[PDB]
Amino acid sequence: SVKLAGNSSLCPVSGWAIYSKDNSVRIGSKGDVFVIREPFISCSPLECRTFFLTQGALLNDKHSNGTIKDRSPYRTLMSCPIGEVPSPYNSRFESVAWSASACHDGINWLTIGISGPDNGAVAVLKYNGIITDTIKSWRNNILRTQESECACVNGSCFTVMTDGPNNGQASYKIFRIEKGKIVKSVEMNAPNYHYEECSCYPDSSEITCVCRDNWHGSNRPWVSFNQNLEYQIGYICSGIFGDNPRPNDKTGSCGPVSSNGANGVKGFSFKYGNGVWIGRTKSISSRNGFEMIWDPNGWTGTDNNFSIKQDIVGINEWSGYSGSFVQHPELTGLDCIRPCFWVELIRGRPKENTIWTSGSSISFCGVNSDTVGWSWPDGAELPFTID
Amino acid sequence: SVKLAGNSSLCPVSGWAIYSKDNSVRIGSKGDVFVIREPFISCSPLECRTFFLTQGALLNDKHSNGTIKDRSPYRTLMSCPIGEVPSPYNSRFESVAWSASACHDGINWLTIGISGPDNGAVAVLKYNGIITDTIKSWRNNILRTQESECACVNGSCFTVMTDGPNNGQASYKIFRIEKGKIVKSVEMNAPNYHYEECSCYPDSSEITCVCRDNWHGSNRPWVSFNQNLEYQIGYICSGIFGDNPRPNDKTGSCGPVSSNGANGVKGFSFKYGNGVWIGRTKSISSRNGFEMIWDPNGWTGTDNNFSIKQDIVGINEWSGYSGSFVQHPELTGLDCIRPCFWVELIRGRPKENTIWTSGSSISFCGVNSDTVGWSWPDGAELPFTID
Amino acid sequence: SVKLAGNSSLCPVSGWAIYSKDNSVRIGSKGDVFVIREPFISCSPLECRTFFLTQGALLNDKHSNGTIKDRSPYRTLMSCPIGEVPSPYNSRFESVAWSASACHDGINWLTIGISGPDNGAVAVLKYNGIITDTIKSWRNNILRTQESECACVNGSCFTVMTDGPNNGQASYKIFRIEKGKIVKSVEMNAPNYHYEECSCYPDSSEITCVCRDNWHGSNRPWVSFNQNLEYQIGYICSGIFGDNPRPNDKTGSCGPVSSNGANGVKGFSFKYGNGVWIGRTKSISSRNGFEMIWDPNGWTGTDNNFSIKQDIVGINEWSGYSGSFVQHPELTGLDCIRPCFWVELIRGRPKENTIWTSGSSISFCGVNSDTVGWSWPDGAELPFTID
Amino acid sequence: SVKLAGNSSLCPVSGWAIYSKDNSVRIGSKGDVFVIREPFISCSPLECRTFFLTQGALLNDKHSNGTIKDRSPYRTLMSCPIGEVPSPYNSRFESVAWSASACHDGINWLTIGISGPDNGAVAVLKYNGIITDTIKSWRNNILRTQESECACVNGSCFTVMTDGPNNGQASYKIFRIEKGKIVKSVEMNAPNYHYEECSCYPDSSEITCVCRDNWHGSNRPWVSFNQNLEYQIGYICSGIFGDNPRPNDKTGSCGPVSSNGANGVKGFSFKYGNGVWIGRTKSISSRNGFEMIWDPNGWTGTDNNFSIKQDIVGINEWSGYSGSFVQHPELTGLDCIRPCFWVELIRGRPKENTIWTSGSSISFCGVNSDTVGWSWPDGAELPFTID
Ligand SMILES: *[C@@H]1O[C@H](CO)[C@@H](O[C@@H]2O[C@H](CO)[C@@H](O[C@@H]3O[C@H](CO)[C@@H](O)[C@H](O[C@H]4O[C@H](CO)[C@@H](O)[C@H](O)[C@@H]4O)[C@@H]3O)[C@H](O)[C@H]2NC(C)=O)[C@H](O)[C@H]1NC(C)=O
Ligand SMILES: *[C@@H]1O[C@H](CO)[C@@H](O[C@@H]2O[C@H](CO)[C@@H](O[C@@H]3O[C@H](CO)[C@@H](O)[C@H](O[C@H]4O[C@H](CO)[C@@H](O)[C@H](O)[C@@H]4O)[C@@H]3O)[C@H](O)[C@H]2NC(C)=O)[C@H](O)[C@H]1NC(C)=O
Ligand SMILES: CCC(CC)O[C@@H]1C=C(C(=O)O)C[C@H](N)[C@H]1NC(C)=O
Ligand SMILES: CCC(CC)O[C@@H]1C=C(C(=O)O)C[C@H](N)[C@H]1NC(C)=O
Ligand SMILES: CCC(CC)O[C@@H]1C=C(C(=O)O)C[C@H](N)[C@H]1NC(C)=O
Ligand SMILES: CCC(CC)O[C@@H]1C=C(C(=O)O)C[C@H](N)[C@H]1NC(C)=O
Ligand SMILES: *[C@@H]1O[C@H](CO)[C@@H](O)[C@H](O)[C@H]1NC(C)=O
Ligand SMILES: *[C@@H]1O[C@H](CO)[C@@H](O)[C@H](O)[C@H]1NC(C)=O
Ligand SMILES: *[C@@H]1O[C@H](CO)[C@@H](O)[C@H](O)[C@H]1NC(C)=O
Ligand SMILES: *[C@@H]1O[C@H](CO)[C@@H](O)[C@H](O)[C@H]1NC(C)=O
Ligand SMILES: *[C@@H]1O[C@H](CO)[C@@H](O)[C@H](O)[C@H]1NC(C)=O
Ligand SMILES: *[C@@H]1O[C@H](CO)[C@@H](O)[C@H](O)[C@H]1NC(C)=O
Ligand SMILES: *[C@@H]1O[C@H](CO)[C@@H](O)[C@H](O)[C@H]1NC(C)=O
Ligand SMILES: *[C@@H]1O[C@H](CO)[C@@H](O)[C@H](O)[C@H]1NC(C)=O
Ligand SMILES: [Ca+2]
Ligand SMILES: [Ca+2]
Ligand SMILES: [Ca+2]
Ligand SMILES: [Ca+2]
Ligand SMILES: [Ca+2]
Ligand SMILES: [Ca+2]
Ligand SMILES: [Ca+2]
Ligand SMILES: [Ca+2]
Ligand SMILES: [Ca+2]
Repeated sequence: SVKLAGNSSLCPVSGWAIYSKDNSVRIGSKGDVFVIREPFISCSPLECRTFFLTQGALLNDKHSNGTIKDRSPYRTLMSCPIGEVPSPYNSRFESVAWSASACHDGINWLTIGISGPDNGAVAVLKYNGIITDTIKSWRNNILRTQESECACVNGSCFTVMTDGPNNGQASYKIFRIEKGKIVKSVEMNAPNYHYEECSCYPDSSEITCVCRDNWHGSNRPWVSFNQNLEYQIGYICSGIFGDNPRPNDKTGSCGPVSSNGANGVKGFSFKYGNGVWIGRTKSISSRNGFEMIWDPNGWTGTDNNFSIKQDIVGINEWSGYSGSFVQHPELTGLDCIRPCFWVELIRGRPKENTIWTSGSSISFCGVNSDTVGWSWPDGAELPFTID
Repeated sequence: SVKLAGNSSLCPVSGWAIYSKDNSVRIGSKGDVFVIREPFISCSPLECRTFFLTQGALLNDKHSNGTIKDRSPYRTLMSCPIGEVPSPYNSRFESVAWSASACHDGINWLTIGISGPDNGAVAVLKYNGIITDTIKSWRNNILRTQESECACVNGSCFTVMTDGPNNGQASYKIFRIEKGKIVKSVEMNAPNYHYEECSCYPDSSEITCVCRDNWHGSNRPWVSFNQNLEYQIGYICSGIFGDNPRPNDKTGSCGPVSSNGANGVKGFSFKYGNGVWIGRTKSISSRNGFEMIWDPNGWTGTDNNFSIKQDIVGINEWSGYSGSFVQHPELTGLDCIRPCFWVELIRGRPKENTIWTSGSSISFCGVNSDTVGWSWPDGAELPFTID
Repeated sequence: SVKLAGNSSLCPVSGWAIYSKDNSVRIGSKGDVFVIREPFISCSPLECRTFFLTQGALLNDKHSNGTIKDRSPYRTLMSCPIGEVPSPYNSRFESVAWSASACHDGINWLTIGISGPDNGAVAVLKYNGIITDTIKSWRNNILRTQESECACVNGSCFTVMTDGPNNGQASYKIFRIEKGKIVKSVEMNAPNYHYEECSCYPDSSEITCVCRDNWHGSNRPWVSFNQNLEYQIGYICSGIFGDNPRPNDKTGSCGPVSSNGANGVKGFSFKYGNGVWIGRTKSISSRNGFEMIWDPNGWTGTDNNFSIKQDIVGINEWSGYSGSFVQHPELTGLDCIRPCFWVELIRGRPKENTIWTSGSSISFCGVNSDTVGWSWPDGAELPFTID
Repeated sequence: SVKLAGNSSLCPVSGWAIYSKDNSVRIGSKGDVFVIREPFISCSPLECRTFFLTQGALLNDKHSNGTIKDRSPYRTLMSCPIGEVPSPYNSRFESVAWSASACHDGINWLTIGISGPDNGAVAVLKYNGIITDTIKSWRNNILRTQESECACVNGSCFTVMTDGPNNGQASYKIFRIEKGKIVKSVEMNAPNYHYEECSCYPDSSEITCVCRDNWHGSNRPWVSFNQNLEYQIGYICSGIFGDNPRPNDKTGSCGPVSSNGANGVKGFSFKYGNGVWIGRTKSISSRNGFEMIWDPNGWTGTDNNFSIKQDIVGINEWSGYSGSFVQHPELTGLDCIRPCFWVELIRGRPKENTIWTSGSSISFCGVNSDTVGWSWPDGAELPFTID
């Protein structure tokens, strides 16, 4: 039982091999499956788990009514084994939460679950299931976090939280956590940037996060930092815009791209020097489809050329959030940190005529062997009996 | 594998961080969730479990009919992991019981489950799931116990049991138990006192219990004792009255407060010198709302002044029983015993137009970091299909 | 990990403390609970399990139709933790079977499951879940076994099987089994005796079985034997008759009591020298009620006097099969083998107007501390939705 | 924790003892049971598991509609303990797949799950749940594999895959896999042969596979090979034809038997010198009944004589796929590899008037002790509520 080192580089990847699919919404038509959104995957040295925010209700029951609503006292962070449906009969209780993050340092699970009122929310940090720290809203305006895994390097785990407007300048802080206790934090000095829902991973002892600008950017902002929280900030420069909504691909910017910049979706990308692996929706205007694109100069260069595209979900099918996750060498036995990703397939409101909103999930792992594009969509037939 | 020492003091706490919420009644609208009441939490050195008294029936099924009834041969003590719904598919069987207690000494679980007729009930003690002792009613009038966790100190666990009227003078005994065997007991000499449903915890090698006077007290009675069962008794002196029902706050007493004193609700409080942390309903007349109040002189002083109030459940929402539980240093790695508490959110009869009565639960742990008041209510929409 | 010794004597017991209740039929009204009959309890050095014969169907589903029928290719022997309902979601698969036995030698589980046609049935023996032996019908007329636990002493386990008529002279064999392999067997020379459904236990290195005479006895036959299968046979002499049906209590016999002797119910008794602890129905004519009676001279003496009766299930409530089980000192830490028992509470056909037949269960352990009589019946309201 | 040697011979068997029956379809009428087909069994040194291809849907739910369809993005490989129903509450997620294989090398599980489009499908290999390799379609025409267990010998596991037409000459490759990585492969040079759905087992350090000719053979093709993938090929010569459909028994061939040769069913056989144990349907024209036949010269001789037949499923009852599985000496403690087999009992479309297709399963292990013929059919009553 040993701390993850986090000191090897990301593995080189040519393509993405399908890892899991839970079919949660299809199964929940009959079975006892939680209404969920904001799922994410995180791994220990022994296993991979799906974390998710329940709505304290099951699919196809009357208590799923009104689950478009983001924040309530009923929402809880729970987890289950990867690829299994999230049920009351197979899910571990983690925290009371309407925003969350989680990660394993090699020894125990850290979970961060935020609840409370919009004007004074509190993040509750747990290590091995025991409360180890709290942090309260510092701008009194919806303290919130990643909705994907935190990142760990040599016994320290790292996350980003936001507090303030979702449609204007807000406040962004980076945290270093050891055994569930906050040991350091810093406010990012990012005037004119907007960071929401960061997808962070370790690479060569440093953390890279690719986030959502909900204010005025259709490209994604990034922040990277070392273990002392010395950071750098920027936006992905590629004209292959990564947010949803966005414009058609054209010449990009290393600052926020204003065209179609308001609103957004949680997402991710993996940096390889000047290059980038971008996961994005297929539709420029809606949460539909998903694809992976390799742009060899897209981290720093503004053209809209790219070299590989792999289809994940077809343009006519519902998608949603996505996030990164990694598998450390302590799990895989490889000599590098393996990049992986998950996609939330959102069903229900606002786009479909149901009383509820819920998601299923798919995930993929990066490989250098042969792969293929396809579409692996949610597959449920809506509406349901309850609607 | 080592016995809990129980020799450190209670941790100092400024406020309460949310720890769990099971949403049992919401989920049970569709899922297979036991009808339960009298839930409580207790921890080992490895995990925290919810114990509860089933009615041998599931929510939204005809066998939930008439579950306002307290004692039957169908009620069982069972347990599940904290925060999970109590289902037949995730719950461990403990004992046949219509009143119960349980606690872990560091090595194994002790459960105490009382069943049989009102005029001759028998407590069955189990250690590691094996029957180790029994004790039979000594006044032939509903032998009954805590409905929350027993308290353990250096291999010995301690509980309190009552036998006799619920509306006049009864008989109260303290027990010391080792490996599931009663090794000592004493009858408390408490004329004019009434003790029901004690919430007991360890603090510096001694046990303190805060209980319910169902006869003629709207403040709570207490009993404290050492390992040889040498005890002291009194009532909480604060004019911040702890029971439900109760009068509006005014000058208190350190005997039983007769105004609104008949009837009651199980509750708890934590003593810190002359001060007290009081958990109570918000309503003076019904089991609605919940709040935590820090009164720095409330154990021994009679004024109705207090320094901190933290909201837990809104005044218009259903609450119910509450109890203490602790997390020992052997679980947390701290240097003190961490006080925590649970609240039962009772749904159905007598206050709502259903055929059934059941509860869900919430819990909190004491911290010295930032916290916030809110309302985390049950959230089910009654009546149900079966009603 | 060590073989059970089986060499200490049965513990002296004054009365019976309630150990489990599963409420299976009440829960199965909504939940996913197997239709079962012929349940029984057996323990390892670490835990106690409920074994049972499913009908390959769930309660309140159409496939429960016709489950009065004893033998089919759908019946399977499965097991779950004691006191939990038998569900597809918590039950371990053991064997394909319409008659069964099971026991733990201290190292692994032995299961014996008989299936096949009436004219050529085969017992499949499994040790640690792996097929270790078979034995085929030797009279071609419903090879059948205990429906309760086998008995183990120093690495050998022992059982009894019958083949031939249920209403006349049949053939009875005793088996010694080591690591799932039959190492010895003998045919009992018992002209004019009838043995069905033996309840066997260890006591001081020897096995005692108390069985059902379905031909012409309203008292119970017994067989006892050592590890070399040197046996003795008799009938319980007490005028406190043990079978169902039976006459009113009167002077008994050490041979089969012909009055009301045909038909029967599986049951048990525990021998203490000349004395006996008898479990029986309360009704002389029907499977209703249950009671424990201590008759200090009832093993060898024919009077109808007895000294203790303890009520278990009221005379107006449904009962059914019962059987012995033991808890070895390797489990309990005691210096003797603890006698325990279980009762099957049969619901449905033939006595009630349902399409199905199923049972729930209760169990008790022998103690020398205080106990009480009561009634702990099944408690389901019949008929069900499906009927 | 040690690799399976795989160097002992197959155990001699006189007959087949029933090992498991899951009753999945019966139970799924009410319970939450996956729609599945292509089940198979495989064992580790500690346990036996059922693997299966879900349709991402539950029985008696609308999403079971159209499950006659073989390949979709919703199908997943999952596994549960042998004999238990495949539910979302007891099943481990393995891979996204519409064709699969799995096997344990003594240390960890290998799973192979093929998904993607018909013209470019990709097999994802996982070792201990971690992606270790991929292989992509080489003829762009439904890359596909065994639907039963792979075979392991001294740390290397072996499988066969087909790519190309199901009704004419296709391409067949053998693979050697170590810790989930392909280390060797070879294309079989088998003009005029057709290999689908191979049932492979180890015997004396070499692998033998018995497969389905879907093009023009009513007898079964075989391939056998050593660890360096040096192979031999032929067809089972017995006039006791093994496929379904097939002609009535008559003089056979050791090439493909053209009469009734098109189409087929997955099956198996076990070679013992010149002899063979053949599992087959009872019907020559449809997937009904099942029987085991010992033909002492049937591997290499063409007559239609045989020595032993054991009934498994009656001629009027539904059967389906069948496959081999083995129990190694490391699991059993025997000195030889124990042959066992499973049968899929297919319910629904095309033969029955439902919207869905699913199966249940039975399994048997080879013994030299007494056995018996019977019928252990599926037993569900179709149609269901949803139909
Ligand atoms: C939960 O429990 C409640 C309480 O038992 C139950 O509600 C009751 O349902 C029964 C059956 O519908 C009702 O009983 C009837 O009452 C009427 C008068 O109101 C009588 O006329 C009926 O008696 C006639 O019918 C019987 C059978 O045919 C005859 O035996 C009898 O002699 C009469 O001819 C019968 O007593 C009862 O009124 C209600 N009570 C209330 C308060 O609603 C409820 O249905 C249960 N729910 C579930 C889901 O279990
Ligand atoms: C399982 O799948 C089957 C196959 O899809 C499904 O059975 C089908 O149900 C649908 C809906 O009831 C039927 O479709 C209708 O067919 C009639 C003629 O028979 C048409 O007139 C209907 O079209 C009208 O209505 C539509 C909606 O209002 C309009 O969009 C349309 O333009 C028309 O006005 C409609 O197409 C279909 O006939 C059956 N098919 C069969 C073979 O039974 C079944 O219900 C599914 N079951 C479950 C549980 O999912
Ligand atoms: C409050 C800002 C935040 C990020 C833009 O909105 C999120 C957007 C969401 C969305 O765009 O789907 C759903 C999230 N559950 C919500 N987060 C919270 C904490 O309410
Ligand atoms: C019998 C006295 C006792 C304490 C006042 O009543 C309790 C009150 C209850 C209550 O006030 O809600 C419910 C408890 N289940 C009941 N206890 C038992 C054993 O019946
Ligand atoms: C076949 C004789 C046997 C013992 C008398 O009948 C049993 C009686 C039964 C009974 O009296 O309830 C139910 C048992 N399931 C049945 N056993 C079998 C194997 O069918
Ligand atoms: C595609 C050829 C293949 C072997 C003949 O067809 C199989 C026949 C089937 C069958 O005959 O029942 C069902 C299998 N699920 C299918 N395999 C796939 C991958 O689709
Ligand atoms: C990474 O950390 C490991 C584990 O402590 C260390 O042994 C090794 O030198 C480092 N790897 C590099 C520099 O690639
Ligand atoms: C959904 O909730 C709203 C608000 O309480 C209510 O008015 C409506 O009837 C509900 N609908 C259903 C179908 O449950
Ligand atoms: C990792 O942290 C430990 C603290 O246990 C520290 O002593 C060590 O130097 C760190 N290692 C690296 C490679 O930074
Ligand atoms: C508490 O008990 C521990 C464990 O035995 C002991 O080592 C320690 O001295 C005790 N401390 C006090 C202050 O009693
Ligand atoms: C019982 O067997 C034990 C275990 O081997 C042995 O040590 C002991 O002598 C025996 N007990 C008796 C005779 O009571
Ligand atoms: C019970 O089974 C019989 C025999 O198949 C059948 O005729 C009857 O309709 C069934 N009844 C129900 C209610 O399922
Ligand atoms: C128990 O059986 C063993 C076989 O391992 C034998 O050698 C030993 O003598 C037996 N002990 C008793 C007490 O009979
Ligand atoms: C089989 O392999 C085992 C395990 O390595 C070895 O000890 C044994 O000699 C082998 N036997 C034969 C006959 O190859
Ligand atoms: Ca944006
Ligand atoms: Ca570019
Ligand atoms: Ca009171
Ligand atoms: Ca005060
Ligand atoms: Ca259900
Ligand atoms: Ca009889
Ligand atoms: Ca007598
Ligand atoms: Ca063919
Ligand atoms: Ca032949």
